[PDB]
Amino acid sequence: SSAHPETEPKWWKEATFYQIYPASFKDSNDDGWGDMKGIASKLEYIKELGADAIWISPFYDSPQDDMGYDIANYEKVWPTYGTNEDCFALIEKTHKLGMKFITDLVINHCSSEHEWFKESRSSKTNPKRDWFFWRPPKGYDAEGKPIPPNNWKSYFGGSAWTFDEKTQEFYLRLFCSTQPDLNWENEDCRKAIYESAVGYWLDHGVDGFRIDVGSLYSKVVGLPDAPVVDKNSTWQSSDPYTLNGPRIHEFHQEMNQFIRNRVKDGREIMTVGAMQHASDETKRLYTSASRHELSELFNFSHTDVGTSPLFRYNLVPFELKDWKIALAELFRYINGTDCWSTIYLENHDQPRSITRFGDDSPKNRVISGKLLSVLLSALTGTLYVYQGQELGQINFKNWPVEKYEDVEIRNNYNAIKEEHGENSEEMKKFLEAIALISRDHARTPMQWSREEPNAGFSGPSAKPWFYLNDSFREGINVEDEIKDPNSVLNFWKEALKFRKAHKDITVYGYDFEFIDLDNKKLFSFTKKYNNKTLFAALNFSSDATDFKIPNDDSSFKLEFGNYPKKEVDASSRTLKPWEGRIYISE
Ligand SMILES: OC[C@H]1O[C@H](OC[C@H]2O[C@H](O)[C@H](O)[C@@H](O)[C@@H]2O)[C@H](O)[C@@H](O)[C@@H]1O
Ligand SMILES: [Ca+2]
Repeated sequence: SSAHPETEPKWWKEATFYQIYPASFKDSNDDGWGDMKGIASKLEYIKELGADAIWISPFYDSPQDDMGYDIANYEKVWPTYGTNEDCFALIEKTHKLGMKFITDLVINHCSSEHEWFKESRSSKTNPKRDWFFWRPPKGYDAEGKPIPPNNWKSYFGGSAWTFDEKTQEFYLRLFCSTQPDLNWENEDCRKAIYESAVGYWLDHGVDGFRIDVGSLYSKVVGLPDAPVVDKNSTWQSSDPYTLNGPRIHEFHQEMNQFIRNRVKDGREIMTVGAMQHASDETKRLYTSASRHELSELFNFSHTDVGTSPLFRYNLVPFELKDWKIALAELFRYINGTDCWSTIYLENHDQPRSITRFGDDSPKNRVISGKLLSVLLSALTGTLYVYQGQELGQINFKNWPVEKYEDVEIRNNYNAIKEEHGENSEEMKKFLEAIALISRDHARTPMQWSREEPNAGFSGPSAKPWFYLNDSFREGINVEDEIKDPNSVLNFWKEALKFRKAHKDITVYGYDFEFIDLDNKKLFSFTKKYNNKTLFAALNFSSDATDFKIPNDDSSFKLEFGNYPKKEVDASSRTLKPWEGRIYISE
């Protein structure tokens, strides 16, 4: 491990994070929206699961056009969630339970309701005009409508620009129309961003930040038209000119130094960047400890599988090997470096992992949920568990499109309708994809009980902000799973116990090697830590599947798996349907 600087222990390397989506976690006052007192009331549940830290998605004052990722005030909690004091009490309670607290840092853009933007948009001459990207129309079209400055597509569909009638110019918004991008080329803007979004929260005791689209802050000068890579779309990906831009490392170094200089008590702050995609070299420039940029990053290749590189909401075939390789992209690059990785399958933007990568049928949802837990338990990096994942939550089924809340659904739907028609092949493909891929599969209220109609998320008379998944009725809920020794929840508790007990090779293991990479069913690998070898054999299939241990001997002991403990033959070399096993040799 001397040749593996990545094995140097840090609290944030070996912490298991639990991600909370505040709108959907726990409602304490029957208004149908989750809130801070609701979260506080369930911290003991999170601690008992085996979490070491929490990350709460944005709870700052926000119109909710993008459910909190459109921030009107970095220094004020959204009143529906609580007061600033409620948040501080929540951070303290988290801390007194022995857990760390990270907050979501959303500074690529703010709400158009933010005072900075209200000032910026007021005139062409005010001191905050250049805190955003304002450009005149390219010209006007034959119908008299202004033409946007370039052809860039919003992440949620349609143009990435919004016309302002008052000043007769467009402003850039890569996200929804009320999320204007902040201009990081303006130094006064950067400094104000740091004071408000970063310094305020450091002053109030956060242990770190999850950094939202951290790879988008640097725009290529001129904001040029993007190449036409999609010939069936008016608007084109801005990625070449917005993703990992020329100043992105300069910006992250400056922000890292701001944090180091603002912390008052010498505590160690973790930053995890939601960086989307980056070559391994770029990842190393971000996460190498000696670069003083990020602690670690999320890379989305593993959650991209089965979706068109041209459009998230067009499904394409994938095979197990594609997902194996994509998962390995999170962590192989850190081998023999001072970098660090993340490990996760779910978050507030993703559908449920059982539905995507296991088998969500009544027959197999439990065992395949446990398989995914076995897999995640064994991988190197900071592990993240998303609310409901520990219950084996699955996608909702058979929802009409109008039932979806997500702005990403609404905007993409309207873009397709405008470009192709509601009754088009393009629309049919979109509707097929949302049933599998929508962010809303992550966003239905947390299922605490089998109580009708709100599953313990709120009182029985409350109207939840968003519809409940019917799965609560089928026993996917905290109350039912605690009592069931065979539940996915109880399994996750054991998986986190196993991971911690063997953390040297589970969290800090290196020299990862695939075994039988091409196998369409078997996901198998080895890792090392000094004299120890970990071997995983994981059967992502309803078929039984053979495996081999490289250099097989009697030294490989079965240490963890998802089939009943007393019924597994460790010496056998065939996995039952959806069976996973971790062996360790020392
Ligand atoms: O703050 C806007 C937006 O940023 C983050 O996600 C960016 C993008 O990431 C992936 O590509 C997903 O598939 C997209 O749906 C996301 O828009 C936040 O995580 C996201 O919640 C937010 O809306
Ligand atoms: Ca509430």
